Amino acid sequence: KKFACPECPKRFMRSDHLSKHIKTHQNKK
Ligand SMILES: [Zn+2]
Repeated sequence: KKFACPECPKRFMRSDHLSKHIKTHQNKK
């Protein structure tokens, strides 16, 4: 699939890993 992180320009053909990647992207403030 055509995945794309809204926080970075990097992309991953998989979505499972995108969960851990996008997770760290956000923080609890
Ligand atoms: Zn990202």
